[PDB]
Amino acid sequence: SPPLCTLPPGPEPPRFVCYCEGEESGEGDRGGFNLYVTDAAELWSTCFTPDSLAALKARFGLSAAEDITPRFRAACEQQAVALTLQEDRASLTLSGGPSALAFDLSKVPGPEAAPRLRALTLGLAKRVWSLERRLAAAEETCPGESLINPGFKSKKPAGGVDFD
Amino acid sequence: SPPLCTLPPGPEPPRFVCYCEGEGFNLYVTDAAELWSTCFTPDSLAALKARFDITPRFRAACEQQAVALTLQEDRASLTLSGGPSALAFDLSKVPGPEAAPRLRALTLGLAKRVWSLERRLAAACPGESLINPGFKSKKPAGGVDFD
Repeated sequence: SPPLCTLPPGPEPPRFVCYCEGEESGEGDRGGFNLYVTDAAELWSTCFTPDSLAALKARFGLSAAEDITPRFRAACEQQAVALTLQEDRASLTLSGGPSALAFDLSKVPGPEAAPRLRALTLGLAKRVWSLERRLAAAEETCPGESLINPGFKSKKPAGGVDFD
Repeated sequence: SPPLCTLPPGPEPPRFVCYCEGEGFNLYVTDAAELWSTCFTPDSLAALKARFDITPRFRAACEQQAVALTLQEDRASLTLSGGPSALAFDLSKVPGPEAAPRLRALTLGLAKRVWSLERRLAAACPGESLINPGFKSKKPAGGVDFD
C-alpha cells in the first residue's frame, strides 16, 4: 500500500498530488523506486538511477537499511509535505522526521505524462474502491340548472316561513 | 461522500470508472481518455427521475456492485440496480475540451478522497622491508621444528 498525499495538506480542496509507486516485497521482487508529483496538467518524475540514489543517500546521511517510503508515509500522516516550483522543475521537502530531506524532480514529457495520468485514474479508482471496504472493516468491527331552461339556475319551490 | 464504482469491481485490473456530481445533471463514465456523459435536458432529467433522486440509487448500486456496462465505440448504456427497480441510462461521448477540466477535477477528487481515507484509516611501510623500501619484510630462516 504505497502512500500518497495532496497539497495543500488537510481537508482543504487541494491542487497537487504526490505519491510513490512500486516497492513490492515478499514473494514478488523489489520493483523500482519512483515518486511522482502531478496536478493533472503536468507530471514530474524523479528519473533517478541506482548510483545517483546511492550518492544522494550517502551525502544526506542515510544508509541502505532506511527506505524512503515509510518516511513519506509518516509525513503523509503528519502532513509534512511541501512543494517548490520555479517554472517547470520541482523540489519536494519531506519534513515528517527530525531532518527535512530534499528531493529534486525533473520534467516529464507529454507522451509519458498522459499515459501515466490515464493509468493513475484507474489506480486511484481501485485504491478508493478497496479503501471503502478497508475502512468499513477497520471501523465497524344539467346539475345546478333547471331542466326547463338549462343555463338558468334550477328553481326550488317556495317554502316561506317555518318555525323550528 | 459522493459514491463511485470501478467496472469491473473484482480483483481484475479495473478499466472503467463511473461517478456522479452535481446533486444540467450528468452521469459520467470515464476511461481516463474518453468520457461518456448523459447531457440530459431538464425535461428529460425530470422524466427519467420520475420513471425511476438518483444519487442514493447510484450509491446503493456501487455498494452492491450492480452496475452493468454496454458500449459500442461511441455509446454507453448503464443498468443501475440499487433502488426499487433497475435504472437504464443512455450515455454518449463528450468533446475533449469539455472532458479535460472534468478529468482534471476527477483526478484531484480521487487523490484527495484516497488521502482522506488513508487519514481516517490511520486514526483507527606495513608488510615491507624498511631497509630496502619496496620489498617484503623478510623473515630470518627458522629451519625444522617439532609439532
